[PDB]
Amino acid sequence: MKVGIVGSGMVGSATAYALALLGVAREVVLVDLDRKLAQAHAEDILHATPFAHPVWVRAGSYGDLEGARAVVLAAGVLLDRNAQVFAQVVPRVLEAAPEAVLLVATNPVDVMTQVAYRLSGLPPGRVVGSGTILDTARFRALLAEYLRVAPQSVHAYVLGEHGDSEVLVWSSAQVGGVPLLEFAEARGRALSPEDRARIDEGVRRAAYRIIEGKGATYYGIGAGLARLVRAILTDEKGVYTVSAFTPEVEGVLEVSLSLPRILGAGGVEGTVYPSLSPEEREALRRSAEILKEAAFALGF
Amino acid sequence: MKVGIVGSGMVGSATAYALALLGVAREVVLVDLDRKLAQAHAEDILHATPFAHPVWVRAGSYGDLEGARAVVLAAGVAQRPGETRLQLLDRNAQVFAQVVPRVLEAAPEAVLLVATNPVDVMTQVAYRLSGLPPGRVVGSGTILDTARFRALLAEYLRVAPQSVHAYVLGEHGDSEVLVWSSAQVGGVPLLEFAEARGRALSPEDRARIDEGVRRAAYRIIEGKGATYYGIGAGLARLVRAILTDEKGVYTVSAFTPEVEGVLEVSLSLPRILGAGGVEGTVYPSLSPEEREALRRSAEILKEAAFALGF
Amino acid sequence: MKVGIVGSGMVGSATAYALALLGVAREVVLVDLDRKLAQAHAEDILHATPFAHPVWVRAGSYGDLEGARAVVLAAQLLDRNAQVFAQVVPRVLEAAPEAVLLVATNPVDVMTQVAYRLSGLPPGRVVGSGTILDTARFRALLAEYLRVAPQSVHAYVLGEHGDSEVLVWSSAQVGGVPLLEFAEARGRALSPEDRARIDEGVRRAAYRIIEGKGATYYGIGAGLARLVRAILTDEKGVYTVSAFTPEVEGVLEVSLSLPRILGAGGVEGTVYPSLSPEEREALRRSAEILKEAAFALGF
Amino acid sequence: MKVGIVGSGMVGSATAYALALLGVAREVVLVDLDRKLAQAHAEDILHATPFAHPVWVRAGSYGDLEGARAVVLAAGVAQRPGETRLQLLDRNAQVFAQVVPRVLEAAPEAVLLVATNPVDVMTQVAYRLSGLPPGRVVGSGTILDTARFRALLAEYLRVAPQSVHAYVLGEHGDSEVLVWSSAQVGGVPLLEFAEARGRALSPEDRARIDEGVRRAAYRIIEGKGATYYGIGAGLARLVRAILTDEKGVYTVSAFTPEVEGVLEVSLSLPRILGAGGVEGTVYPSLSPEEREALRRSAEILKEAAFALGF
Ligand SMILES: NC(=O)c1ccc[n+]([C@@H]2O[C@H](COP(=O)([O-])OP(=O)(O)OC[C@H]3O[C@@H](n4cnc5c(N)ncnc54)[C@H](O)[C@@H]3O)[C@@H](O)[C@H]2O)c1
Ligand SMILES: NC(=O)c1ccc[n+]([C@@H]2O[C@H](COP(=O)([O-])OP(=O)(O)OC[C@H]3O[C@@H](n4cnc5c(N)ncnc54)[C@H](O)[C@@H]3O)[C@@H](O)[C@H]2O)c1
Ligand SMILES: NC(=O)c1ccc[n+]([C@@H]2O[C@H](COP(=O)([O-])OP(=O)(O)OC[C@H]3O[C@@H](n4cnc5c(N)ncnc54)[C@H](O)[C@@H]3O)[C@@H](O)[C@H]2O)c1
Ligand SMILES: NC(=O)c1ccc[n+]([C@@H]2O[C@H](COP(=O)([O-])OP(=O)(O)OC[C@H]3O[C@@H](n4cnc5c(N)ncnc54)[C@H](O)[C@@H]3O)[C@@H](O)[C@H]2O)c1
Repeated sequence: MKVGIVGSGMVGSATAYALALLGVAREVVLVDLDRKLAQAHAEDILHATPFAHPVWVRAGSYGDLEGARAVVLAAGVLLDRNAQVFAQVVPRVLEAAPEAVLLVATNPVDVMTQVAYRLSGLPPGRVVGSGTILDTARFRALLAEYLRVAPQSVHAYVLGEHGDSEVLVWSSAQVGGVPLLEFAEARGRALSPEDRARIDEGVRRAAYRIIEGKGATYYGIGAGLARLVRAILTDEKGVYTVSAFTPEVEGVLEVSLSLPRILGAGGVEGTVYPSLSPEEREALRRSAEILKEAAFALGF
Repeated sequence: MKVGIVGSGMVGSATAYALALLGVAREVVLVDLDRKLAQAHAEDILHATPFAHPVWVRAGSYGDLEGARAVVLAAGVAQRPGETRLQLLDRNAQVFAQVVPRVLEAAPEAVLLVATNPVDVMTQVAYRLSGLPPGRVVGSGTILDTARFRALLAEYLRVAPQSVHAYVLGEHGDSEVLVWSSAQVGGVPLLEFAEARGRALSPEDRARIDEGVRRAAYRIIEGKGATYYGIGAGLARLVRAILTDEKGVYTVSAFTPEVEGVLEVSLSLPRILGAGGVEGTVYPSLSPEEREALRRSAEILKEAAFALGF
Repeated sequence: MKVGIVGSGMVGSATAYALALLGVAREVVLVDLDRKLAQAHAEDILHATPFAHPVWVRAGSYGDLEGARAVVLAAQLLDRNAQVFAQVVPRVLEAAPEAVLLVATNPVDVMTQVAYRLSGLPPGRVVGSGTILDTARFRALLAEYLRVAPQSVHAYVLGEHGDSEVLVWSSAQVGGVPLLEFAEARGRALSPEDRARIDEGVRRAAYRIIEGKGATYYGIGAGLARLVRAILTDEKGVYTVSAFTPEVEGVLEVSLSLPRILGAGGVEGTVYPSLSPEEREALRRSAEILKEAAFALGF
Repeated sequence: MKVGIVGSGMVGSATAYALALLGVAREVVLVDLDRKLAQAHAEDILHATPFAHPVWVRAGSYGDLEGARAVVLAAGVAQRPGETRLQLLDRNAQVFAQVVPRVLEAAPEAVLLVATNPVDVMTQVAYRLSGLPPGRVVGSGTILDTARFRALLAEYLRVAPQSVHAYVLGEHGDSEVLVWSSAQVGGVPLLEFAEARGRALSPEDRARIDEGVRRAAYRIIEGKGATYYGIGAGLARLVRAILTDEKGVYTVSAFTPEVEGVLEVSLSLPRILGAGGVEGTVYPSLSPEEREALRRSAEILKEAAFALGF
């Protein structure tokens, strides 16, 4: 299988790097306006492959994306300029890779997924935004540290906007099949309001802290996008909190935000409107209205 | 790191094979009364390794378990058609009276991981005989029933079992407890998720699923004489959790002070697995019906063990 | 993608298990005249999947092999086996015409030739495990002997999977060095007696294992799974496998093992390595035996 | 187990990232003069772990290196566009003067894996300062050049690089030696295989490949400013080799008693990697031309070290 990445900056190349080491696809093609940059990243990642799996890593143009099952959109130059980028990029991608699933990372990722969606003319399940997939992973990693258990055992969700209005879903969170409060107690911890506030801050301000420390985030999302690409290429039928055009959510219509969804060869194949407290559900409504306004004020 | 396997039969060898293919340990030592059989299995599996990971697979004596971080106990008789797991108990208790001493002599720091049926009572047996802290003697328990529950639900709803969160508690046997009350997919109550998904689970459908899990070993035994691929993978995964100090959460068996009022009994509850074996236990909130079934399961295990002075 | 396995015995089930644990294919279909046996293995292996990778394991009929890109064939004995392939091969291909056929049934070289003649496929799309297991054994034994990971031992076996197989000592290397000096100091130089022990270890391996446990399946299971992975990922990796070969040391139209490139098309290329006079004569004799065995049976 | 990385720059962070995605160790500690930098990289990589493997990734002081089984030294300046690796020597020897003793306070039993360029001289600087046995101070050396040679030969032949067994020896830099003479593909001599594949490997083809290999770093730095993905995977693989006691064979750099007549010089040869670091060295099969090139390469490294008194 062949995967494409348009926008070979830090996010795109980190994604290419994860795909290569984890052997997700037999072939990865990086596309970037800066052609020497794509080539440099491609060569560097190609050179990792003898340590891991056979992957034909290379740089190319949209034409080289032919037959790609998935193409990751991580291109950026504001929402004004970014939206103009996607106007250029999307139709060129689909020209070459008609049946590819689009995976959007470019921020603000919710609004950009909707732009990608309006431009593509494909079923909404075919245009997938990374959405809160990274926030969910952050929430899990932070509960993991707090509980000192493997994040792979923590099953917690972040929904709504990949941004400031995102909703941490505490009510239905579970660890190893056990409700979060009661697992925490067994572990010797109380999840006090103070503990919660601290974990909330940890997730909500995560990107800010990393940016101020090293200028950008890319390792986290690189891995999350590689994982979604894998979900798509293997027709995994796995559940992830990703963003996609949603007919309706809490009364808000035709908006893209993250809910738990089933990912497979067709992209999003199912959406779960899950179980939230009144507090969380209202937070999700407020989040959905934030994203709605933002997209309309741009015509998408 | 070295892993020991005692009993190089179907279960033992399938576990060693999973360990090899997954590169879990750098060295796997197979120990069997029948040295030629362990030797043949070790050769056969050694020959897989050039296709996977570097693993020194070999057959050995009990002295060769030395320095093992975990030892899997898979020696002893399996149930034949018509027979329950609890019926193996007298015979396999006698085996463990031979096995456990010899293991702790060669590898006194090893975490014991028990597979031999009936696995909950055998874990208790091993615990009594070993003199070890309860955390260090772990039975596979319902880890396989939980896997079976998730897989049948996965097949039902056509989603990856990885995304299905449901588990089984109590006895690894006829009295096990499917915990429907807290099962979720995508943060949603399982029954709600299924309806939404347009394949709802009626009472009848659940009954069929309960049977799918409950009678899986009997079906498999009748069709091919034994079960071993599923438990082999499950054992390799627990060995991995221990050797990597994973702090993962699994439904496994261990000696438990008190559960629904029944005292000093080994059965499966959600537990945290790491370098020291079981490092913590959760006693989940259950529906009244599940709580009662779990009590019943525990009294059964307690009785069976007591009758032998365990 | 989908892999099919015809013959769900020890070898077929062990292959399916390896495929499942390694997450090689998304769907694995087990087919066997003994319907309950295939079902049983399918359930047993399905239950492993939550520990590893999502894989739809199930038992079925030929119609279920549909869309398979690889199908493993692991179903006077020689006469009865040939006859199995006469029943099985047509049906597999009917249901999965684009499937590469991977043959495990013994004697694997003759059965590969049998499968080839019956299938009417390009020669590259009918591949026998051949000496792939013999090569892994040669490497594993050299690995134990030198105490280095077998992955750093590149040494192979050519010819018949069986008594006439040829260990290619002449070009064996470990870290770009010739085996013999590499050992001579790793501190243990490989006498002619040591090479003889190793030869026996490889050549008699199946005998020792069958005597000890009645059958071999783990080694071949892993090897087949690996070949299935090469095929499905279009790996273009090099393996010593068996396939219909126009000419070898003068012998014509015989199936035996040589170094070959493996990809989506099955055997996509074949290397005819230079060998010592010893090895060359051995390979010829090996080819001669297989040609004769095939001819007698009418293939 | 625990791995330390000193220098949380592009190379150190990409190495940690590879370790986390491949699940090589249970804990990874990033140490850097710029603490906010290590912290940002550590958070960023921790957040990847739910998608892959459990790994406690964190930033820390030298003190937090305690108990590390290996410590990767990736601290110091990298090449500017057009700058050669040897031009970094004096600046990075001074960095190592600070780093090496501070690592060995916290983790005197750690195997050291040196990435900082010029990696051969830096390996020899680490060796002198550490007071460790030669085998325990490992430089990545030509491990990445070997990979480039394999990857470019793989493109040339259209086979998986995993099937190409060709290596690069000597300096990790302009004077490195491509060992064409003994190169094989899947057990077969390279010339023999190239022809079977429809390739005659002309002198032009060899020149092209040599340049592809020799100048890879210059090209990548010009295009994106630095290299880190290739070496990150290479370092992770070496860390894995050490932590698992692999006994794998790799071309890495270590202090070498005598090479082609040149004495007491650190440079890349095929070596066996295990828990002790380098547990064996092979002086390989070379043509007269290759041999002379290795001697010249060793001489450049010898004089560079000696001028600094190392
Ligand atoms: N969780 C998430 O969804 C998440 C997390 C982090 C960053 N992001 C983001 O994703 C994007 C990338 O981040 P980044 O740091 O890599 O930025 P980056 O600038 O480093 O890389 C961006 C690039 O896209 C390339 N590019 C721009 N326009 C292009 C076009 N029209 N065609 C081809 N290529 C084009 C640019 O040349 C450049 O290399 C941003 O929008 C950043 O905010 C998203
Ligand atoms: N879920 C589970 O916990 C689970 C699942 C399947 C099977 N099992 C149990 O596993 C046991 C083994 O099953 P099996 O199929 O592998 O049987 P097996 O007979 O095939 O193999 C068992 C073996 O143990 C060996 N052995 C016996 N006593 C020994 C001793 N003192 N020291 C060394 N080796 C000894 C025997 O020689 C034999 O090879 C049974 O109790 C079976 O019911 C448990
Ligand atoms: N390296 C090698 O190439 C290697 C190594 C080991 C075994 N083998 C060969 O593997 C083989 C199969 O071995 P095994 O151990 O699994 O034996 P096995 O008997 O256990 O299984 C073989 C099976 O084929 C099934 N089968 C037979 N005829 C069938 C038909 N026409 N349609 C579908 N299914 C049918 C049988 O029911 C049975 O289950 C033997 O030929 C064996 O010698 C090869
Ligand atoms: N194959 C190879 O051997 C290879 C390949 C590529 C790069 N490298 C190299 O490795 C080094 C790093 O490259 P880079 O790109 O990461 O550079 P970088 O500048 O991005 O990161 C280097 C860092 O070292 C940290 N550091 C410096 N001195 C320190 C000290 N006393 N203690 C703790 N931390 C300290 C610095 O703060 C900085 O973060 C260079 O020498 C570069 O050439 C080697």
